[PDB]
Amino acid sequence: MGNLSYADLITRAIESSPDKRLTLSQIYEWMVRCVPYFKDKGDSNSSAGWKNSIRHNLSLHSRFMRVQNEGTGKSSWWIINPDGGKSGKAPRRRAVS
DNA sequence: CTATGTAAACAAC
DNA sequence: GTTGTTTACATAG
Repeated sequence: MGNLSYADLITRAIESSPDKRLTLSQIYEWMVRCVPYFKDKGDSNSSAGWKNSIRHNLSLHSRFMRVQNEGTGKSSWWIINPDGGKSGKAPRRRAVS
């Protein structure tokens, strides 16, 4: 990573799409195909944990929310939320076990 | 303390 | 296995 974060990158892939929504697979594709850094799924396929990491960021903060299709199958798109308003602390971890 | 990055133990598939 | 969460620890600043 030259300058940016996983958090940001994801929010970025999801930013420039024909229509706003992406999917892990699709997100994963962005990563592997853009910015020399990731190489995993490209022509060949899969290196370790970044796979697991991206899932973390997405599910964790406040810019990403998930949307499925009510129907029989798997349309889970990752979109962005709350832009007009800003404020809202995110329980920044450690109370405890 | 805070944000980032990881590694991994898991509820549903 | 895949997707989604959520503990937990590691730093760097």
